[PDB]
Amino acid sequence: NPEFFLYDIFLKFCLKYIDGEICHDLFLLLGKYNILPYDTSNDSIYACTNIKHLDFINPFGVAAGFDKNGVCIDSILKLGFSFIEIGTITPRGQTGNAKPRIFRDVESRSIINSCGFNNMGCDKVTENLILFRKRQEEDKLLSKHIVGVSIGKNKDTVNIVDDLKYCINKIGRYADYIAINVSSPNTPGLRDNQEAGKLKNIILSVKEEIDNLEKNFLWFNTTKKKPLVFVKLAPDLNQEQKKEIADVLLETNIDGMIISNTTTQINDIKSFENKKGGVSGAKLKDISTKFICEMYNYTNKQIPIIASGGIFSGLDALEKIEAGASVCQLYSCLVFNGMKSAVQIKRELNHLLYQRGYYNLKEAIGRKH
Ligand SMILES: Cc1cc2nc3c(=O)[nH]c(=O)nc-3n(C[C@H](O)[C@H](O)[C@H](O)COP(=O)(O)O)c2cc1C
Ligand SMILES: Cn1nc2c(=O)n(C3CC3)ncc2c1[C@](N)(c1ccc(C(F)(F)F)c(Cl)c1)C1CC1
Ligand SMILES: O=c1cc(C(O)O)[nH]c(=O)[nH]1
Repeated sequence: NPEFFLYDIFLKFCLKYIDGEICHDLFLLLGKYNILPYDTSNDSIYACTNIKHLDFINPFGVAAGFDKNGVCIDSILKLGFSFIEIGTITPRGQTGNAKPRIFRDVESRSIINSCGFNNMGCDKVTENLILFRKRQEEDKLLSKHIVGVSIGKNKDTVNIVDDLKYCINKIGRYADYIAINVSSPNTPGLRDNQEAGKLKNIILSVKEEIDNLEKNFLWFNTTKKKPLVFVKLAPDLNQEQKKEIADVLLETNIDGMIISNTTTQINDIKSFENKKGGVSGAKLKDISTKFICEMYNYTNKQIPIIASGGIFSGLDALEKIEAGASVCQLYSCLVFNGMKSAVQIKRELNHLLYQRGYYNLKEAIGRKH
């Protein structure tokens, strides 16, 4: 498309001279005024995918933390993504940790960030999403797109479940699915909530609040159904903990599990030495894919997987799919490849299934095993 490629020229300049968050702000500003490129081409019906009754028109979305406030949904989706996960949001607004809090190593295609759940808050983001859903009702290019909401807790909150209830009660009826973020490394003490008991109570409380929205049309979202419940897991756990978690998720009946968030155990990027925050990008790819393989077995194939971590190429995506993933989220690939990310990776993925003899994307899930 003539429009996508023009932004590629500025991409290398930005990654070299401009601060990361200015780049983020500009991208949100471009999309706010609908001057970002569009991809209105039909997607391969053999590349479509689904999680339960959620039907994704293609297997690529944008991971949480990119449009943390839902102010740029239309333009991002129209870049060629099937869905976007907004958030992570909290009940009360937060400015996050001090800036600068985002750093990029172009050579390794890696990012380290210490944002700290900066967001307008549930109320304002809820307003933004309500505005999007109204625009969705009048734009054909948005009728089949999916919007999930990642929810979290304020830094000063003590109990996580209390904050999760507020988000569900206010933005729950506008979300196609809810992602439980208990894996951020930039808010103290959160990852400790991944212990089985606490995670079990979290999932039941989140699933209880969603089911209770009906009791007290209701679903002003894409599906017209109640939102599914997903959990995003951190990769820095030992094997016994992963086993407990798998047992919890299945027992609690989780609709899916995102794998994964950022990691804190990587220490071989020279420009990131002595910096706080979680690391994203290519270096996280192989680590995350194994977390899927492990969890996919621990779950006995009964819990769908959503892949997030170092996905840059169509083959990187098929590695995630064949490992057990049903859909993929991008974040760093967007940062380092830009407006063309979705078009390039969708074209590459279609080329791949053709050579490998697959009938459709569904045939590839877990074929690695
Ligand atoms: C600057 C930055 C901010 C992020 N913010 C969030 C967030 O708010 N909530 C969340 O669940 N994940 C967040 N993430 C993690 C991403 O969603 C994703 O898991 C990570 O970037 C790895 O994917 P990638 O290798 O394709 O970049 C953030 C990542 C980065 C780099
Ligand atoms: C270079 N870039 N850096 C980013 C970054 O650091 N983030 C934050 C989350 C961590 N998000 C997006 C970042 C981009 C981005 N590739 C970009 C920004 C601005 C321009 C320009 F030239 F129009 F101004 C261009 Cl062409 C491309 C954006 C499209 C995904
Ligand atoms: O889940 C998360 C959250 C953050 C943040 O808000 O700082 N950053 C990440 O890399 N992952």
